[PDB]
Amino acid sequence: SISRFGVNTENEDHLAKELEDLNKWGLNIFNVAGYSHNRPLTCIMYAIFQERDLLKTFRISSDTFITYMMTLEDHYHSDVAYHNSLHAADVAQSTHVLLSTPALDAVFTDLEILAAIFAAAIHDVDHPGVSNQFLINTNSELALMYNDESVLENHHLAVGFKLLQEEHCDIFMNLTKKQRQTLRKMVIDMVLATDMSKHMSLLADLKTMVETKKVTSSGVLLLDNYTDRIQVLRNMVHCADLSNPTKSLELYRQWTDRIMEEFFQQGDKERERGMEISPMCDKHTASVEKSQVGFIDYIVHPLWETWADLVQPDAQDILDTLEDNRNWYQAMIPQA
Ligand SMILES: CCn1ncc2c(NC3CCOCC3)c(-c3nc(CC(=O)N4CCCC4)c(Cc4ccccc4)o3)cnc21
Ligand SMILES: [As]
Ligand SMILES: [As]
Ligand SMILES: [As]
Ligand SMILES: [Mg+2]
Ligand SMILES: [Zn+2]
Repeated sequence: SISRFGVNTENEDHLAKELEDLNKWGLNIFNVAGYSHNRPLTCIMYAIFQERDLLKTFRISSDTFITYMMTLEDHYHSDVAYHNSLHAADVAQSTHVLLSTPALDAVFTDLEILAAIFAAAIHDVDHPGVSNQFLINTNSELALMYNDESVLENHHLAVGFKLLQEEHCDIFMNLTKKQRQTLRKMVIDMVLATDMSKHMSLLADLKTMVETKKVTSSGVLLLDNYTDRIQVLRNMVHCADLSNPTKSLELYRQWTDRIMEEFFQQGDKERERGMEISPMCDKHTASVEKSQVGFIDYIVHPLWETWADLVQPDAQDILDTLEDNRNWYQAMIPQA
């Protein structure tokens, strides 16, 4: 059991202290990064897998796990403001919390739980800090590889799975062939669903499933076939990716600042290229505060409201936090 990645003895204690909140929505991943010598994804993933006895269940060597995770973390760009390993850490930890919501208790197999957390870990790996549309419009190598379709998301999967090809890093070595086959299918499905161009349709289908839901007597959702299970899993990882506004205001505000740095930097590159400036990426005109109000009203609230419906009453405190945070950014807009 590794307990630090740095030279600071005070950090072993501070890290173990922060990790007492592993199973909680209120964990502070920024502090985890500070106390792990900037290894939030390696350390959180290590903590999650031990908490769930996944290294034991799936006969994954601690040594191989750490080596794979360090290397995956190293393929996130630390010079990208938002889509770096802290984001991946956050989404994996958020997914670990959502998997334990009481409504889904006993629903998922171990393989499925494993797929979901691994999918969260890999889901933005090697992100270059610009959008699919910027890659397509600049005729980039990635858009030429992937034929303009879910360019980044296909890339994130490719990198994640390609890193398992070296024996020293193959954390899934002791799964069976069929297990590996099913996990791959599941992870591909979940990561491709994080493409925002698919959100409107994913929400429609999720609403449509909330409508016909069958909460069994003991309070647990009945999700009887693979199709229903993978559909909840894809929406869970999506919610987790879109969870920043549902966290304490102190955390949300730092997340907002990072995504706007990244977005504004894309705006600048576009200007440098004489391209049309994407309006939300334009630092000279766009309002951070309106963008968040807009993003919640149009995208985050409708999704979480629908998730809450599904897991009722598990998600009520998230919903209220969101509404508070929304109200907080509105009140920062100087006009009406
Ligand atoms: C800080 C809160 N937060 N977290 C994510 C996010 C966000 N976009 C993410 C982009 C990657 O995939 C998941 C969503 C945006 C955001 N994205 C867009 C456009 C979009 O969806 N893109 C761009 C590139 C990737 C997909 C906006 C602009 C916007 C649209 C509609 C209503 C209000 C604002 O804001 C704002 N706050 C975020
Ligand atoms: As750790
Ligand atoms: As390796
Ligand atoms: As933009
Ligand atoms: Mg992504
Ligand atoms: Zn993401």
